[PDB]
Amino acid sequence: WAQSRDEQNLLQQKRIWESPLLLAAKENNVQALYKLLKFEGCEVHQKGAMGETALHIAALYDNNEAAQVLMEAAPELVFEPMTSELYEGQTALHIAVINQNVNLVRALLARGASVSARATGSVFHYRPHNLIYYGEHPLSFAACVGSEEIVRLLIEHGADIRAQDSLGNTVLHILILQPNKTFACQMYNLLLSYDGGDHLKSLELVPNNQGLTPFKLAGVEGNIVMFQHLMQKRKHIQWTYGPLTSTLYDLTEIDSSGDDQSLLELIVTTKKREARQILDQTPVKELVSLKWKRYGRPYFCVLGAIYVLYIICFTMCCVYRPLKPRITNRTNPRDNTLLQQKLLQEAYVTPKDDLRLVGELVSIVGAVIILLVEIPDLGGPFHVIIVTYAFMVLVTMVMRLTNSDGEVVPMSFALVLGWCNVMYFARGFQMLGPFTIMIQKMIFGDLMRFCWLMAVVILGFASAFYIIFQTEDPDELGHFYDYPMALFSTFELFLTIIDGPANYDVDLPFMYSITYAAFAIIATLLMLNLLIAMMGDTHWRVAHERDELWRAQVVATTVMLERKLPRCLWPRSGICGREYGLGDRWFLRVEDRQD
Ligand SMILES: C[C@@H]1NC(=O)N[C@@H]1CCCCCC(=O)O
Ligand SMILES: [Ca+2]
Ligand SMILES: [Ca+2]
Ligand SMILES: [Ca+2]
Repeated sequence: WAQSRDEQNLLQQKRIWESPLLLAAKENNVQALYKLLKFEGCEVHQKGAMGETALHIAALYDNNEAAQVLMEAAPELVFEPMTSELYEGQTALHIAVINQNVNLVRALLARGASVSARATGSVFHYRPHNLIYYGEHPLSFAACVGSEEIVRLLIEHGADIRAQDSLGNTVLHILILQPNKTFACQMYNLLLSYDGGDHLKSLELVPNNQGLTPFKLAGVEGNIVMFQHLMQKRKHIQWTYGPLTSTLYDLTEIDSSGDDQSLLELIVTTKKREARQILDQTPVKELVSLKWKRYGRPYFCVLGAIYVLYIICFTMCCVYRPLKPRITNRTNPRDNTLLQQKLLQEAYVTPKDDLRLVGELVSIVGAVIILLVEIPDLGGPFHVIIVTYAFMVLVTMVMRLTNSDGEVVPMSFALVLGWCNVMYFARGFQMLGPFTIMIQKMIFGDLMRFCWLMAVVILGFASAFYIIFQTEDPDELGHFYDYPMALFSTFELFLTIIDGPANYDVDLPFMYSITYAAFAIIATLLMLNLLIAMMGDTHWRVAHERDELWRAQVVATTVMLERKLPRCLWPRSGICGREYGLGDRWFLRVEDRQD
């Protein structure tokens, strides 16, 4: 698809070269323009390859003299938008605004150009393949390019600031998505002065079609500069007392008020890395930290203590299980067999099995609640693990209820998952907090990078160890008799977790001494590289990534508790405005100091 527009741009330049009219507009050849329009009368409405006019060409190459001649010789061309699918809707005013050609904009002003004309072309979509997203309307273009002169010049002649684009985004939303934040704060504040000024229907409330006001979009986008500028509207100051300044914050669109209206939920859900810094801002970081110090951290330790007691109950119900009498003469055939197994299907004997019978009941009623609080639908893995645990005890109470021969196969998956899920609560206390973040980011990151190389390497040498020690009885030295144990043992030789095949009472094969020497050297090389490849994330920037991503996870956890927990526990943060001078809304007191 990228070649299509490249072909069409090269095709356009060919049609610019072929068409002498469009050529004179590109080169500003005013002397040639008259000869083609008067002395050898051609079509002045001559369309280009992009459905453009000679005026559309004279617009992007900033030569007003060629555009002036076309609008004087045919004032019908101004209203015409480009008809091609790439550039559909773009008038000659759009190009004049985005190129900051103020004189062409003011000349198209006198022609009565459409200020409400929508540029719906595929090159104006908010997509990665478009280098920028300036919007739909020419007023949106004037605000994004950073020309306050064109913004006011457009509003003077009927430009509607409320006009929402293809994605229902107002011009205020579009300024948040721009790069130059420090300058665009004046443009945002400038555009708001033209608003009606009524307390209702203010343009700061007109939301994106994805339910997002401009103040709320700044947080999700990670625009730290706009979010601070957008905070002064929502900031009340109680008093100034020496160096201290008790300031009262609004907390309306911030914090858990509605379902998905809360900014905090939008910050933790969005994948934007910059959005985590809105959490560290003065109005919010004081909120979430106080939501954590009280009603946040204690309940997380309660659920932690409950879960630890819930699992240590289920774990204690797994060490004590129905007895496993071999009771078969199958143990003598196939010396490899090493099992004493099975159930005898009875839990009704009522001695001390009733203690683990209610322990099994607690596990099932706990799992069905776990499966009925999570499946009704970052700390993702440590929440998928919980439902797979509940899934694994629904396969350790159903197939195990019907007397399965291998009923311990899914009980081990249930055990390690829910047990290693306890360090989910490691984000509770500060010491273990950032440590659990480091192990999680390193699994998807650096485990795959070394495991695929380890897999390719062990596959090489485990096969070369199979092929040599298949040519030998495994009664002695039999470290890898068949291919499953060939991959398993060599995988273990790779991690120094076996003594390595070593038998000296009897002689070894000729090639093992040579092959394992190369293996031990490559095994340590890849092991040292694995040690120093994950070392790369020890930079001073990562030190913040170690700490902040834990805080971001704690705040993400802090919202996870309050959203589902009842209202009687954990009251609404801040103090309500009713019974005070304010108006039934909840505000946060934060006093600081300036040195
Ligand atoms: C130069 C092209 N000729 C023309 O008349 N309009 C085009 C404008 C190009 C803008 C592409 C914006 C984008 O990348 O989406
Ligand atoms: Ca060792
Ligand atoms: Ca040993
Ligand atoms: Ca070591």
